[PDB]
Order: sequence, then structure tokens, then C-alpha cells
Amino acid sequence: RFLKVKNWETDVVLTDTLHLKSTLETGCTEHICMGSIVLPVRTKDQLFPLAKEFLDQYYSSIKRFGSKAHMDRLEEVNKEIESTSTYQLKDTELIYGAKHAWRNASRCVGRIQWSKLQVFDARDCTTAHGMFNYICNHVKYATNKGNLRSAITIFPQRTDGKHDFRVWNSQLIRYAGYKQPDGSTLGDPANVQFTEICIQQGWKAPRGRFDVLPLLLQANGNDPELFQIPPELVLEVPIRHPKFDWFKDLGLKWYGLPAVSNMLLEIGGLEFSACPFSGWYMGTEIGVRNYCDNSRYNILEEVAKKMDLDMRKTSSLWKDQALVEINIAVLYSFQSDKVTIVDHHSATESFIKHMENEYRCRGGCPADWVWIVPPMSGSITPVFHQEMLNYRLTPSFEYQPDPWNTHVWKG
Amino acid sequence: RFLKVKNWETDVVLTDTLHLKSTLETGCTEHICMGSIVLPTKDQLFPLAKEFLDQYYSSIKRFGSKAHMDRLEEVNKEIESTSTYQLKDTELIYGAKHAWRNASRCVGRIQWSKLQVFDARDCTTAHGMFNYICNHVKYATNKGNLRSAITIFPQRTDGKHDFRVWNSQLIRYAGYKQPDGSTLGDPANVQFTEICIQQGWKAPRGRFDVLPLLLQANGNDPELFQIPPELVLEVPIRHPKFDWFKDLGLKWYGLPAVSNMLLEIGGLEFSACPFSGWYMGTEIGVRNYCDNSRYNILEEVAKKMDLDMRKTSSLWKDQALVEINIAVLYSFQSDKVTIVDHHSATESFIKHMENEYRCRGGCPADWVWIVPPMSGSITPVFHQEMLNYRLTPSFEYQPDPWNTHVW
Ligand code: HEM
Ligand code: HEM
Ligand SMILES: Cc1ccnc(CCCCCO[C@H]2CNC[C@H]2Cc2cc(C)cc(N)n2)c1
Ligand SMILES: Cc1ccnc(CCCCCO[C@H]2CNC[C@H]2Cc2cc(C)cc(N)n2)c1
Ligand SMILES: C[C@H](O)[C@H](O)[C@H]1CNc2nc(N)[nH]c(=O)c2N1
Ligand SMILES: C[C@H](O)[C@H](O)[C@H]1CNc2nc(N)[nH]c(=O)c2N1
Ligand SMILES: [Zn+2]
Repeated sequence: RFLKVKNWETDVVLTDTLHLKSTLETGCTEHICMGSIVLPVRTKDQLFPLAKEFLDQYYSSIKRFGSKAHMDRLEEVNKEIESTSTYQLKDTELIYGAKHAWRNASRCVGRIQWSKLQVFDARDCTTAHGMFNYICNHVKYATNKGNLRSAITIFPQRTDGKHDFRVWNSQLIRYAGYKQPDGSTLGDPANVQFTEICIQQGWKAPRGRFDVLPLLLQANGNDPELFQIPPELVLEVPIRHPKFDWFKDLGLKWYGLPAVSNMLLEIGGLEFSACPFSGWYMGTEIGVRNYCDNSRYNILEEVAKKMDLDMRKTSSLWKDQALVEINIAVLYSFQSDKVTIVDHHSATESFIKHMENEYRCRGGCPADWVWIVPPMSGSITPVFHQEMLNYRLTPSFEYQPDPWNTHVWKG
Repeated sequence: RFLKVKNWETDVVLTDTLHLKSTLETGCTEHICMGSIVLPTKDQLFPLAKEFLDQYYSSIKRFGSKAHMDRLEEVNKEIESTSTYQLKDTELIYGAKHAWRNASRCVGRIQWSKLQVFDARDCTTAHGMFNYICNHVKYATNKGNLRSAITIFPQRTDGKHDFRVWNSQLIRYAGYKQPDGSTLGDPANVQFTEICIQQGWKAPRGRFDVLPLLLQANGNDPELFQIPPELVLEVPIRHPKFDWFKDLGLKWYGLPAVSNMLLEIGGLEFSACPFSGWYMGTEIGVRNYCDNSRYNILEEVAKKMDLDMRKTSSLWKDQALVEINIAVLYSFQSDKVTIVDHHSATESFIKHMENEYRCRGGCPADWVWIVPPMSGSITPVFHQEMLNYRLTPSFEYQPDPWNTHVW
């Protein structure tokens, strides 16, 4: 079967066949769409088909499908599964698999970049100290003094589900949040609960507005351990505005390195529960969401007060006005310090070229419109006007429950 | 089977049960989401009639009463004998209000129970259609104090006698492709303008020419009528700070009046059912003015503001966008023509969703349409999970009449 998508600005129509390779389920049915819902231990029996389907894809991609090497590898994996209940990926398969999980991530606007990903194989790691070292090397490499390079570090896969590797941080670099007795929050409200865990685990909190959190790292199902990232490895950008000289005195800064650490990477039915990955920011992530969400730094009012905007009626668009100036400030600041960042115009235009290329060479590009459209100025970006199809391909990144909810404390 | 929706700003979780009463199909499957796609007999009729009459009688707390049973009987008898049936006035009004209540793409549904219904089922000719539509236009406009209204022409019979308003909205501007290669006016209406010209309209050939109505009665060939100019309330666009803004020569009409949809009530199909409310400011300022395939004015405005248009990263487009939208709202407000900004409208919709969840067990909503086309995440709907599903009575898209009509 063929599915068509239309761009309503260009009338360009594309045809999807790749959706036929999807088997995992969406949340939707013929009677309900769950497109805006945020969140909508394996047998031998289920594992070999998953391994086979992955190795078939890998061997096709290298133009060796049905070769002796392909068949010998299926045979070798089959025997390893029957003998040991699992199997190990070759380094080449791991690299391919991690690049493909990114290529297949339908909520990611930055996928034009998917084939340039540095993969750090950390499957020989055994302790939380070893994980700390691996993560430092990833941060230093990816940062590259501001010229950011995408990278992922892949710790040992799940075995019985009782020996998982996990990074408890949701991203490698994040700012502490502290709920005050008077109900206000100091620092980032998104990280209050994780900050509390850190403190209980014995972190000495500086209690400021931008305290970089310590890593909490679990190796081999053991209780997690605290480590502080060397501050010299944490690149930060003070935020200022090209015209408004009072903007700097808001005291805002942000970190350069966005590095998601709470997702699970599935390749060939194997589960990598600790696979931190990093790219670079699109400016709206910081300027729109991190600064302006009501439940985050929530700076809209203070900025609009300083701009002397008419704040008595929402219809003056004061919030929209302040929003744009904050976002100019973020892009200006990153650019002035030579830290990689991309604006939402450039990123979405590149995504559309990526998507057309995918349709032409791969037969499709699963994309989640709800997430791809930027959180400001939606319809003046080309993605707003682009019909998209969302479906689930493996290899994939997946959500997983936060580890403090599931961990069995050894004590 | 019982579904939860969460707001990620407030942590409020609501439980949806209303979706189980859902009838039509979404276009999604378990394998593929099509959430972003813009367009995804006597025997058939009585179940549809019964489903509707049951909900109606339920709504007036008379479910299972003799009057309920008697009406179901009357309607069964009428379909068996005539192949169709007629709605009572009370039913028609309930149906129309509920079609709006059910419109998953409409942010303005807090208003759904205040809808003036004009019953034009007695209409027989296109001149009649024109008269009904002028009265709707004048009633709804109410000298700038807009009032929601729908006018309902006769229902489909054998499908060869359809009433249709050929126009996509009662009030729209002409578009003309020029020797230049550019487009004069609204590029969204080029094809329809050509049809008008073909049918005999003398086009003034300007940037903002109000199109004539093309009305089809009883499946006859459509006829042209110009809406009295004095009934079309328009607003010149100016900016409260930028003196030069007025010289762009921009204006928009005050009354948004969708005329191309099909209203389905109790299985009956009302193919001409123009309805109107009032504008959310972004509809004009973001979409009508700034879409590349619409009036596409961003460049011209940015230039008048003397922004750095060298690099996308200076956010020149974003700056100009906010200003264009400030001007739209200020102009409508100064001239006292009802308008709502996207902040106030989405705040109201969240309140309406809570009402619907508490009082009805849910609210079908299409997030892709509900979130405004600028400043998405600074409106509360962005952080609200929504479930989209199709309830009847409903408004539905239908084929453009010119592809369907035989002359
Ligand atoms: C290289 C520059 C990149 C840019 C500009 C970028 C951009 C983005 C943005 C804006 C989002 C939405 C984030 C949000 O709203 O919180 C996102 C989501 C995501 N991206 Fe990327 N991305 C990049 C690289 C990467 C890399 C290297 C990977 C993995 C190898 C990745 C995988 C993902 C995944 C799995 C999501 C979904 C995250 C979630 O559900 O929490 N991206 N991307
Ligand atoms: C009273 C003020 C109203 C407001 C502020 C409002 C708001 C809106 C907005 C912003 C849209 C999206 C339009 C677009 O993006 O092109 C919309 C769509 C829609 N509304 Fe409303 N609305 C109002 C009244 C009504 C009424 C009175 C009805 C029916 C009686 C209605 C039914 C619909 C339907 C069916 C759609 C989807 C239209 C389509 O798919 O083309 N609305 N509404
Ligand atoms: C590699 C890269 C490049 C550019 N940006 C990034 C940062 C992405 C961070 C995502 C942060 O999102 C936070 C805030 N809201 C939901 C949460 C992420 C999330 C939450 C849930 C429940 C599910 C899910 N899939 N994803 C990473
Ligand atoms: C009553 C009211 C209140 C506020 N605004 C309005 C105006 C809505 C007009 C809708 C016109 O929009 C045009 C351009 N994009 C979608 C399209 C309407 C539409 C188009 C298509 C192809 C399908 C569909 N269901 N609906 C009406
Ligand atoms: C409820 C809704 O799906 C939620 O707020 C989503 C919307 N779109 C998003 N888009 C991105 N890129 N990131 C997000 O966190 C969200 N949040
Ligand atoms: C492809 C995509 O669905 C299309 O551009 C949509 C997005 N959201 C929209 N939202 C509204 N309110 N109106 C629209 O016309 C659209 N267009
Ligand atoms: Zn869906």
C-alpha cells in the first residue's frame, strides 16, 4: 500500500511505503487519535525474530543480503541465543543500530544529521566510576570547545532486568531546582524531585539558580553513586541581548550541551537502558520552553516589565513580544561565544529537505508533527504546512520509567 | 477503554469516557498516526435517526418516555413510507448546536450553546438563498458586536437536488493570476474567482474585491449575487505605534462565515449550512497575511521596520509577525468589531474542556488545529493532551461543488 502526504504551501505530494515495515503500535485506532499524548525480561522465542529482522536490515544496507557472511551471522546469533539466552552485537552493528535509532526518531527535527554520530562503545564498563569516566570523555568530545559534535555512549545491555545500567539524570547537564518553604522554586522547577534525591544521596547543594547537578549513576543494578562533572568540562553561555543592555542583568545563562540520558535504545531486540546521547540545541528549546514555560524559569513577566510593554491586556501581545526578544538573545549569545546552535527557521527548513530526501531514497520518514513544529512562530516555519505520518521503526529510542520508581535498593 | 489526558503545565488529569460513543473513523490505525493530515439507504438511516433521537430525549430528561417512544415510532413510520424524515424545530436546533459542540478543530466551543439557528428549510430558489444569507450576514454582524449564527437550507434528498453555497466562506476576496506571473489579491481564491468570471461576474480586478455568492438551489445551476456592500463590514489595518503600517493598504472583513461544510444530524445531510462566529486574531494576522501562499506580507513589513533580513537567526520574521498581529487586534478593537486574541481564546477553551470533562465525560479536540499558529507553547492548550474522535451531529468536509456539478 501507498500513503500520500501533502505540503499545503508548495503542493508537493510525497508517497510513503516505509510505513509497511512498521510493526510496533502507536496508541491510535480507527476510532481515536492519541497524537498529542506524551506517553501513549525477554524470551528466546521473541528475541530471534527481532535479531533476524535487524540483521536482515543491516546486511541489506551493506549490500550483502543473503551472502555467506549474512547467513553465518544469523546462524551465529541463533546459536548464541539458544546457548546464552541473549547475544552480542558486532561493533559495526552497534554503530549502524544507534545511527538508525536516531534516523527513526519521529519526534526529532534534527535528523538531517543522523549519519554523523560518534558512537562510543562502553559495553566493557562494569562500575559507576567507569560510567563516570566514559561520560566525562563523551562531554569533552561532544563539547569540542563550542564546535559541538553529536555523540552517543552505549553501556552494557539489559540482561535479567535486575542488573540494569542507568543514568538517573534525565540529561547529563541540568540545573538543580529547590522548592522553598514559601512555595516558590529556586533554579529549575523541572528538576526539583531529582535534586531532592541527589541531596538525600549526600550531594552538598550550593542552593543557587544555576547549580549544575551531579551525575547519579547505576552500574549492574547496583545502587546509584554521585559524581560531579569537572566544571571545566561544562560549557555555559551567559545570555545577553544585542540591543537591550539590561538583559544581561537578568543573570541568565544556559549550558551548551543538550545530552538526553534517560532513554532506552533498542537494537535487534537488545535493550540498552543507559545510552546517553547529545547533539546541539535549537534556540527555542532554551528561549521558548526552558525560559518561558510557566513551570520552568518563567521569565516572561520580568522581561516584559523591563521592556515596558503594556501588560494590562493579553491583546497587546506583550508575551509574544517578550518571547521573541528572549529568543533573539539566546541565539545572539551562543553565536557570539561560538557555541553551536541552530535557529528554528534553519532547523525546520533543513528538516523538510531531509524528509523529502528520505521519502525519495528510503520510501518514507516517520515524523510527529506535534513535536516537530517549533513552540513559537509555528506557521512561518515550513513544517507547520507539511503533512506527516507518524509510525514506529526499530532500531529505536524509547521512554522508560524513571529509575527511582523501580529500583530495588540494596542499601 | 477509559482514557486519561494530562496537562503538563498544571498536572491536572482528566478521564475521557465520551470517546466510547464515537461513531466515525479517524484515519489513524494501530500502526500509523494521521493526526496531521488535513483531509484523512432506508436501512442505514433509521439507526442514525434513533441514535440521535435517543441523545435528544436524554438531553431534555425524557429518555424512555412515551413522547420519546412515540417520536421514534413516528420517525420509523416516516422513513419506511418516504425514505427520509423531517426534524422538529427543537431537534434541528439541538443538532446544530451539537455539531459545533462536537467540532474537534474549533477552539471557540465555550460558545457552543449560544448559536442563533436560522431555519431555511422552506427555501426553494437561489434568490431565496441570497435573501436568507443577507439576513444572516446582517444579524451576525450586528454592527460589529458579532453574534454566532447558522442558516440551514433544505436537506439532501436523492443527491441530485443539493443545495450548495459554492463559496468556501460567505465573505472572501478575489484572486487573479497576472501577466506579471505574480498573484493579485488572495491566491487561495484564484480558481473560484475564475469560475465567477466564467459565470459572468465583472471582476474589478483589485487586491481586496469581495467575491459574489454562487448559490445552488435544488441541484440547479448556481447563480451569482453580490452581497450588498453596506452589509460587509471591513476593517482597515493600522498599528498603534507604526505610522507607516496603514500605507500597506491592508484590510480584512469582520465576519468569518464558513459555507462549504456539510452538517449531519440524525443521519440527515444538510449540504448548505453557512455558519459564522468571530475571528481569532492569528487567523488573519498569521495565516491570511503571512502564509507564503496567502497575502505573504512578511518581507514587506520587515523592510518597513528596517530589521536585519540577512540571517534567519536575527528572528526578523518572528518580529514582523508579532507586529502584524498586534495591528490586527488593535484595528478590530478600535473599530469595535469583536475579535479574540489567541491567549484569551485558548484560556477559554481550557475552561471549556474542563466543563465538558466534568459535565459530559470529555471533549474531542484536535491539538494540531487547536494550538495557535504562533507562540504555541505560551498558550495553555500546547501543554494540554487532547483526544481526537468523531461524534455526530457533525460538520464534515465535502467535495467542491464544481468537481461534482453537471451543467
Ligand atoms: C544534532 C543536533 C540535533 C538537534 C538540533 C535536535 C533537535 C531536537 C529537538 C528540538 C527535539 C525536541 C526536544 C524537546 O522539545 O524537548 C529533539 C528530540 C529528540 N531527538 Fe534530536 N536533535 C539533534 C540530535 C539528536 C541526536 C544526536 C539524537 C540521538 C542520537 C537525537 C534523538 C532525539 C530523540 C530520541 C528525541 C525525542 C526526545 C524525547 O522524546 O524526549 N537527536 N531533537
Ligand atoms: C464564536 C467564535 C468562534 C471562534 C473564536 C472560533 C474559532 C475557530 C478557529 C480559530 C478555527 C480554526 C480556523 C482555521 O484555522 O482556519 C475554527 C475552526 C472551526 N470552527 Fe470555530 N470558532 C467560532 C465559532 C464557530 C461556530 C459558530 C461554529 C459552527 C456553528 C464553528 C465551527 C467550526 C468548525 C467546524 C471548524 C473547523 C473548520 C474546518 O475544518 O475548516 N466555530 N474555529
Ligand atoms: C540530542 C538533543 C538535541 C536537542 N535537544 C535535546 C533535549 C531534549 C530534551 C527533552 C526534554 O523533554 C522533557 C520536558 N518535557 C518532557 C520531557 C521529555 C519526555 C518526557 C516524557 C514523559 C516522554 C518523552 N518521550 N520525553 C537533545
Ligand atoms: C466560524 C469561524 C470562526 C473563526 N474562524 C473561522 C474561519 C475558518 C475558515 C477555515 C478556512 O481554512 C481553510 C484553509 N485551511 C483549512 C481550510 C478549511 C478546510 C480545508 C480543508 C482542505 C479541509 C477542512 N476540513 N477544512 C470560522
Ligand atoms: C500535550 C503535548 O503533546 C505536549 O505539551 C508536547 C507538545 N509538543 C512538544 N514538542 C516538543 N518538541 N517538545 C515537547 O515537550 C512537546 N510537548
Ligand atoms: C498539515 C497541517 O495539518 C496543516 O498545515 C494544518 C496545521 N494546523 C492548522 N491549524 C488550524 N487552526 N488551521 C489550519 O489550517 C491548520 N493547518
Ligand atoms: Zn493518530
